[PDB]
Amino acid sequence: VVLQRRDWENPGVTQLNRLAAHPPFASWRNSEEARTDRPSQQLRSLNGEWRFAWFPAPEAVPESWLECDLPEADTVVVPSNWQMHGYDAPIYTNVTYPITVNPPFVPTENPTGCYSLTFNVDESWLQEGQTRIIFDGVNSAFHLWCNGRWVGYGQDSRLPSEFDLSAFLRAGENRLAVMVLRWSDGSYLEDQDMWRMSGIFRDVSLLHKPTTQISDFHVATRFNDDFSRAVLEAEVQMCGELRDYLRVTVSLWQGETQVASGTAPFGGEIIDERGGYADRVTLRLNVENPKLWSAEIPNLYRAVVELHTADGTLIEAEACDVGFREVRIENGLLLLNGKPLLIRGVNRHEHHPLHGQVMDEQTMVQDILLMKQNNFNAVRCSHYPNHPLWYTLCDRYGLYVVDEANIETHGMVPMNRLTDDPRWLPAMSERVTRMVQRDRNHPSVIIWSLGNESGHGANHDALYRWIKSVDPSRPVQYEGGGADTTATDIICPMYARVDEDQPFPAVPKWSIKKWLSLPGETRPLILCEYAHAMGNSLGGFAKYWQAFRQYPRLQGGFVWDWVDQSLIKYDENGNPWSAYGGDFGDTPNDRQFCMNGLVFADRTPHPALTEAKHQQQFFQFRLSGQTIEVTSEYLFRHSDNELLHWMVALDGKPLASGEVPLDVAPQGKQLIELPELPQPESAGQLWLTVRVVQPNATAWSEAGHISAWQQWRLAENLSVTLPAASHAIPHLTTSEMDFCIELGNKRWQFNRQSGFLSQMWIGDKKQLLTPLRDQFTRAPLDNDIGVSEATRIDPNAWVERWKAAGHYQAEAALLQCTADTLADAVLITTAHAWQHQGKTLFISRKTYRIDGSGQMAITVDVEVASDTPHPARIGLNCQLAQVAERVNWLGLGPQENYPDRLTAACFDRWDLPLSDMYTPYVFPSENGLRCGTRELNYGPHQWRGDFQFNISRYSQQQLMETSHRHLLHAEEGTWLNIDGFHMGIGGDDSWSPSVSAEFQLSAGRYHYQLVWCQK
Amino acid sequence: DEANIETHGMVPMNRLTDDPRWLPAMSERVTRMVQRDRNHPSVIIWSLGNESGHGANHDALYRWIKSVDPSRPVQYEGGGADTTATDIICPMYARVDEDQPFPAVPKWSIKKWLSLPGETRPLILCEYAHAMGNSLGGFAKYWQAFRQYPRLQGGFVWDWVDQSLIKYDENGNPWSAYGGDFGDTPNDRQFCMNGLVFADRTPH
Amino acid sequence: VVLQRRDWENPGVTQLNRLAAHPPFASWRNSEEARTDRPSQQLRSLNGEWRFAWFPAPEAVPESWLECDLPEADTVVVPSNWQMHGYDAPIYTNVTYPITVNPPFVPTENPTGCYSLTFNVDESWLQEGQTRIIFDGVNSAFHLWCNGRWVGYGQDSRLPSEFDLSAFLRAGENRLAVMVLRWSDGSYLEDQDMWRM
Ligand SMILES: [Cl-]
Ligand SMILES: [K+]
Ligand SMILES: [K+]
Ligand SMILES: [K+]
Ligand SMILES: [K+]
Ligand SMILES: [K+]
Ligand SMILES: [K+]
Ligand SMILES: [Mg+2]
Ligand SMILES: [Mg+2]
Ligand SMILES: [Mg+2]
Ligand SMILES: [Mg+2]
Ligand SMILES: [Mg+2]
Ligand SMILES: [Mg+2]
Repeated sequence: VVLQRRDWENPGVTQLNRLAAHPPFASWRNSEEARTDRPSQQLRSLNGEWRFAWFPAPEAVPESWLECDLPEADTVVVPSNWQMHGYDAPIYTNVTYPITVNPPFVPTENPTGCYSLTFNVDESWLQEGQTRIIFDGVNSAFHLWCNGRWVGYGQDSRLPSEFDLSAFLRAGENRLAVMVLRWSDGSYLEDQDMWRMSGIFRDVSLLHKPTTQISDFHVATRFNDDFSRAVLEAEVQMCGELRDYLRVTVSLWQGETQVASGTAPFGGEIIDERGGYADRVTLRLNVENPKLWSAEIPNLYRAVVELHTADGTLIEAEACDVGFREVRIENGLLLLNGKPLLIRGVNRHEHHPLHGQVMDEQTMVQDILLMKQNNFNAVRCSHYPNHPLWYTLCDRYGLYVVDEANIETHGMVPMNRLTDDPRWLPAMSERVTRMVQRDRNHPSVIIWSLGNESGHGANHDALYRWIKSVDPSRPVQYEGGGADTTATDIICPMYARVDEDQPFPAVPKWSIKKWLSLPGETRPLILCEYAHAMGNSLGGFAKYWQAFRQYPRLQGGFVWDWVDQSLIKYDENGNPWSAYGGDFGDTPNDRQFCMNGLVFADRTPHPALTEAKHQQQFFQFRLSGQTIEVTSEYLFRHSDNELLHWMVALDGKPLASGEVPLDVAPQGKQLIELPELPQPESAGQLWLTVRVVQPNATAWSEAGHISAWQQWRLAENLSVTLPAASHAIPHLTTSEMDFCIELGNKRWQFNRQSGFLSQMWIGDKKQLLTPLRDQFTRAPLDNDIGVSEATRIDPNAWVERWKAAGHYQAEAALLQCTADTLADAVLITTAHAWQHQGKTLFISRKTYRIDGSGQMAITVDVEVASDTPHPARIGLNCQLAQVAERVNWLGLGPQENYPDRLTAACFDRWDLPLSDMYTPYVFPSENGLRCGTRELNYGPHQWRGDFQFNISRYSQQQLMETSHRHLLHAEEGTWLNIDGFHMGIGGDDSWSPSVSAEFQLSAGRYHYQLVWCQK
Repeated sequence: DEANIETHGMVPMNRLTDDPRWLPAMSERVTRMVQRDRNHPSVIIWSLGNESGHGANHDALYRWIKSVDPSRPVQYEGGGADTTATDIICPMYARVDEDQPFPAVPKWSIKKWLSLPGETRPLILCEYAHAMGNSLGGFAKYWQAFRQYPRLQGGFVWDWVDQSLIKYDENGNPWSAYGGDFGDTPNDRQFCMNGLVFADRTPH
Repeated sequence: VVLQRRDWENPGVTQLNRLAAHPPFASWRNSEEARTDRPSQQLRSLNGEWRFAWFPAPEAVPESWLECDLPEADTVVVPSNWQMHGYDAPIYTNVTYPITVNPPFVPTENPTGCYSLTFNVDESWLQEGQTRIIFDGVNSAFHLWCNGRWVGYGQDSRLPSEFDLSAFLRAGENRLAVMVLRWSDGSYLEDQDMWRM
């Protein structure tokens, strides 16, 4: 195929023959079909089966393919990414570009995808008007031929490219040929942290427009002071045959009712010495008491834009959903319809584990329902314009959207090398301008972003001002170059912590509370990414929410991120498993850093999602005596689909419950006085739990959906009653190697060489597979590892600290092991030191008291050397011989919870299948802990105390050593870890230590006590 | 120093300079000028071009210069001489006392312009005192105003030298030619001669 | 390729292979010569007598001209405007464009000036280093070849266009061929009230 210009190594050429960008069109020829948003016969889909062949470089593509199908081509579904069909490998790299950095050049081995399609065009399309093709997404650059003749070229993988095929087509059969380059100079602007894939991965369509046509239209809504009056202003532009008989009518609908309409001839106001736009008209519609759009109530109208002759011939109609809202920053606050937003946001990449970067309605709807069900109200398009249906769905279901240009140059050194270079201004400008031209009529878009992780360059300042000039209705933000540059209206840092400064040179991440008040600073602050949800994470999430609610100008943030970018691979038996970076032979790669989601790739929640739901609740509660005070954090809606359920229980035993309807105005308060409550005689803690339930189904939730909950301790009655004095006394038998204790059907054996309980018998069945021993380590979480790797150690990461200090290799030295026979008990006393290369890391001193009731009371007192890194946990471990079906505990749950991630968990009696006590993180680590537990039951065993625990078929060793969840194998029996104390998990980011001081185990001396009995 | 961007014959004048598809070509006319000339001390003000209306590409490039070179004001007269793309009110042929209240792009009396509600910028006419043929009537009225009003900081006469070209008659004797004299059509006749000096630098 | 791409009807292509703009350089290799602003031997003028032929459109330019002087060409002084040499007429229009307003297209009859020059360079420039050619003003757009091989393209009639000739240069005689178009999409941005040359 002929291509001497190498237009994919020239950032001056970002397209050839491509049509202007514009808002979504369908060229309806009937205005009622436009009003109803039904299908248009003038907008056809070319999605389906295409022909595809892969080549290693464009020089390998035979010229014959322009004219004739290649016999060796395959039939494949489009849209698709060709990596997902196995033609070459997807690459997971974060910052480092997947190609040598040598702009504007790309590798001579440049995988080329040759797609083609033979398709029908009806004669009627070619007798009049214009037939164009639209490719919504081609990654990363392509040439297009039609019936063998060259049509044009496009770059920018994330916006539509449209070409006029009117002169190329013939009636009946026609053949497209599209040569898609994996790498192009556009790849320098597409360095987002995601799989690197390629292909025609969004829809392909054919659109017929009349020769005289609507070529653009912009809808604005402006308001009076109290939002009770609006003016809708619609600017409409035409192309084609301009004549005095032409008119535009813009009509505005609420369902089937026309609320406003206006008609005018073309010819705009004079704007300069040469006149005005004879090819434009602005219609202004007064609207009284408009239903306003928000994420809380996504009220929409329909605007139909009719291009017609004055005497009544509709030429064509276009249309959009309109949401009446004003976005403005005033006095340092981002306001929506005059009220300060609190962004419960998440970053969402477009990712599917089977289809790659191809999006479908079902997946998009599943994501929106789950986001709203988990109290999200906002989404950031990290880091590129999305599939066009996403914005429709956010308009209609109600999410606030940050729409972001496809510009990311993270791997440059320094990061602004291209964005400060005027020679890259043309390519950057295309990415910003064509986004705003496409998406500017969607009410869900409330903020424009200039891209991501591209430093701060003068090209950003130029484009910031372009957007401010062309669209004054939306703020512009951009985080690069320190998050508070002259190119952003919103201070929008990524992974700035709540209280802790990180004073990096040039681009510090201040504490968010401190950033707001730096000398001269007045802007609102909304984190563009925070709470990095990689593996077992969201430690500290509640600290952000408390700050957002206290400080007006901290208006929230977008969690990083929604869904793990794991991909499905198949093992030898054909069984699927979740793969991450490096699993396709891609190298260099960034391993499991692609998985940072609140949800798994198949949209199953990680435990962190419930922590996000709870902290993002829209009702806040306080309890004073009898009175629950409920505060609404809705800005616009009354609580018109909300009941409060309350229950009081004594150590999990239900005592009383009731419901009360919630009737609270936006930002309002309601006092609910509880009935006179049970004052039970029995020992234990009374706990009050309240839940807000939506009785009625909505567009986004089922009837009975729980949107908020909270718990309080009520009265506590400490037990003072003495145990019934049993008359059995346990007996001790001694040998040099063991202390053996027997009581009735029960036996305990303590090894005198090791100083541990090595076996227990019930009836006469052995209960232990491995002895009960102290444990001070955990299988490291992604946040404990950060960026450290065997070939590039980061000595600052927690895991490396622990390793270097010898925590994982420390051996118990026995100091003391004694046995005493008491009045009614046998007492075993032990002391051990853990040492590593001459340094004593930990000392554990214990007593075990076995009484005539058969209970074993274990007291543990641990010293931890102040100069050793603080340990992951302070607990006991053993491998139980029993595998039992259920696990029943009185403590926080039901889901996994850790000390800095336990706000969403509630104290009650929980009972789950053993498998639900393991969280299948794709990269295995410590998991499944539940905290605050006072009683745990498993098979015949009960342990009581005040501890954290996990319980599963996998040892901490196996979790630590195994790279992927599908490679885990159930061990014999059940591994129980019972911790007096467990370190926080962290997650403010996943590349530097992030566990806050108050969740580190720094106390030096620790005490805990357990009773183990047979229930 | 003024970028090589003039789109005067478009209707309206900003048709290209408001069009994002023309931002790349316009951008190189501004950015490559600043990269060439930014070290000359004589350059004290950058201009974005001439008679190209006021479009969003102007505001983008105004901001680009303000970012890369804060040492020099940026001016541009298009779109009414006091737009968001200019640090200096810089009209052409605004009169001293007489308003010319054209729709959208009025040329106020320069004395009155300075004090319009909210206005604070200095005013320097980018063109005034059109010296076509027997002209410069009224020149003293400008200078008296410039001396009296601190913020009237002067202007640039239009213009230095007549754009006449030499032709030769039957005898080979030279004569000064203007528009239309080369068979060029349409042409604007003697409007190319607006100088304070004739083409050979003799003074008018 | 050059005729086929019609780069002078595309405001997306304002240059090909053009070097970055920068402040005036002379590559002085002695600091006292630079202090005193005296001539640099690494900066040579190519002003003076060139070969020139005029064509009514770029379609009319024969391919032989890339390789060989056209016998019908004249010897003319450069810099110059070819209207001042009498090859076609200068046009005086104020506001109305001198071409039909149909952006980004220009007339098919587009006067084309074919300039060429034979030159040689110092031996040491064939040995090492970067030799560029600088056109301080070409109105309105042009393609450049050296020794028959295409180098690049430029627009903007009023700033320098620079191209790297290092890989094009040969021992002995070398030849520049510069095809200058009167009209280009750059003309849409050059509607100043002045003679159009
Ligand atoms: Cl229809
Ligand atoms: K706040
Ligand atoms: K990542
Ligand atoms: K809790
Ligand atoms: K692991
Ligand atoms: K003055
Ligand atoms: K004139
Ligand atoms: Mg390119
Ligand atoms: Mg009607
Ligand atoms: Mg990045
Ligand atoms: Mg709580
Ligand atoms: Mg061009
Ligand atoms: Mg003019």
